[PDB]
Amino acid sequence: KANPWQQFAETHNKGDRVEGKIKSITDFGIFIGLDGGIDGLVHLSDISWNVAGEEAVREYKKGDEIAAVVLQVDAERERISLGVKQLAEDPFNN
Repeated sequence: KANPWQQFAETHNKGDRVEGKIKSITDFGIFIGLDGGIDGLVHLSDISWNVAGEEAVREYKKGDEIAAVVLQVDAERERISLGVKQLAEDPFNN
């Protein structure tokens, strides 16, 4: 909302576990971060297969969406990488 640079220092973490925020939207830059923890971004979601996640995410809760760990994240490169995929598989997929 204001002073986005204050969060740029919060993404300096590495090796912790965060959760996807619902404050963001699909097909418009998916962002995944914590209230004061790290923050992520994904502009590649601007393509989508057929439907927009704007609705699928509208069903989630406050701060609910996904769950993973943040190991590498750049505010200038906008490159976010999680280890949730290396941690273990799952019975479902987002």
